[PDB]
Amino acid sequence: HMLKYVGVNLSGAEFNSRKKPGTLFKDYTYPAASDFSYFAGKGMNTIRLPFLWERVQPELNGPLDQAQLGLIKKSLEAAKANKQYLILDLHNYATYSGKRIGTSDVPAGALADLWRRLALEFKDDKAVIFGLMNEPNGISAPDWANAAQGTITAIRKTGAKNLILVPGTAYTGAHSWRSTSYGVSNAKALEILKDPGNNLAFEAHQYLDKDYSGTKPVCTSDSVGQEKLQGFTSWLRENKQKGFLGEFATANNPVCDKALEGMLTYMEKNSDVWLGWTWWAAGAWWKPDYPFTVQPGKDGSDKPQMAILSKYA
Ligand SMILES: OC[C@H]1O[C@@H](O[C@H]2[C@H](O)[C@@H](O)[C@H](O[C@H]3[C@H](O)[C@@H](O)[C@@H](O)O[C@@H]3CO)O[C@@H]2CO)[C@H](O)[C@@H](O)[C@@H]1O
Ligand SMILES: OC[C@H]1O[C@@H](O[C@H]2[C@H](O)[C@@H](O)[C@H](O)O[C@@H]2CO)[C@H](O)[C@@H](O)[C@@H]1O
Repeated sequence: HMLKYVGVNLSGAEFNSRKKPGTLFKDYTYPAASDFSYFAGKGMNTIRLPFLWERVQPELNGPLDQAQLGLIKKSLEAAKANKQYLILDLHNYATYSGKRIGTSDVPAGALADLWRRLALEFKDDKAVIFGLMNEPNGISAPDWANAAQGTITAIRKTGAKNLILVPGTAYTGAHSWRSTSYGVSNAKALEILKDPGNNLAFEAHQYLDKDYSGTKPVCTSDSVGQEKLQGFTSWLRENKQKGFLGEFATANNPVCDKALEGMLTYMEKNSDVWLGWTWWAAGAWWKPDYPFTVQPGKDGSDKPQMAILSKYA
């Protein structure tokens, strides 16, 4: 891989998110150790690991749940043994128990407390990357930037030097990074951020269906992926920052495969600012018809998109 980090999301611990705490093996699962080794064998050195804020910290501002922390640490052992980095993805959409950050129910400081606690646990783990928040939305770009700043500050106060992946609002879409239609863009709002540890990257997501939601197995053209990364890529370069494509996916059809090749090629060509990417998704709990799975079959076989991903890994 010409990029520093390439890999996949191992989805499952964030499943059935209505259920709190939920029960391990019933409502959610952590990955199998063999998942880590399978992806390592395909050249992937990075695993993004979604998990829920509510499951790791069952009361705001309170202690971490030790069983949940143990599950995360067990995944970290597997990643380390397979020479992989582990992105801790707080997979929460800027919400806690369905209430948005910035409401009276969930002050921005609560997110900083969560990350203070995780940083204290993982500050001495070089393999660990802090994915502050999956797809904030329903919060303005400046208000999210303030919440992100508080979180970065909290992490650095612990002495942690780990890479922090910082999203924007608007589901952190690459395509909409610079949009001012509805007010302040992510581009403008996030220029304010300061990381005293100088080890930050901006996390964007990009899907290729009509509304960039990844809800349909369509890529609207054979070039749309690279097209939608251009504005964000330029913003990174303009601001001397780095980026990370925390989620992206394409379905198994010719137009999508061309788009996939194009976007992977584009990131390699622009490796001065792209640190890497993690495909959405693998994990053992996707249904047979899920269009974006790269979890190997029970028969051991590779999924179709993996033949392309592996060429860039
Ligand atoms: O990106 C994955 C994420 O998608 C969420 O859907 C979002 C899309 O990300 C977002 O692009 C779309 O934005 C639209 C905007 O709200 C409209 O007002 C108008 O400007 O068009 C935009 C699309 O070009 O909004 C949808 C939500 O409606 C999924 O909800 C989420 O599950 C998923 O992870
Ligand atoms: O419907 C199956 C399964 O979906 C889980 O949510 C998925 C969702 O289907 C997918 O579109 C999105 O990209 O990822 C999420 C997982 O983060 C859901 O959590 C389960 O309750 C449900 O059984």
